[PDB]
Amino acid sequence: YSNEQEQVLGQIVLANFANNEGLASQGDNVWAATQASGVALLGTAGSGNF
Amino acid sequence: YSNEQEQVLGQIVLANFANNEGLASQGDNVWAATQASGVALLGTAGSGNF
Repeated sequence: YSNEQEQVLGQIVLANFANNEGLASQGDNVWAATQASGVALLGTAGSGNF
Repeated sequence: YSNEQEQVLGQIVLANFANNEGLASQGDNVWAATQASGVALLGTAGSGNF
């Protein structure tokens, strides 16, 4: 900002699957979860597996 | 003045920053204090760090 400060406006989540190789492609450059893919398992980009 | 007298009319202040090379240039022969430069620290031209 113009008072020489900084403010967060949110952060970006990522997601990791228990298995790749099984996501269904959905037109544009996007995939969708399927059976034999795994549920979402969201997280942040700092630590963990991301 | 006309009657062989002297009169003060002001005094020029100087500024001295905690760090140079953070000052962003602003067009003319002119800088602008911002983050990674510091607060102004006004002073006089007599002595001190000036």
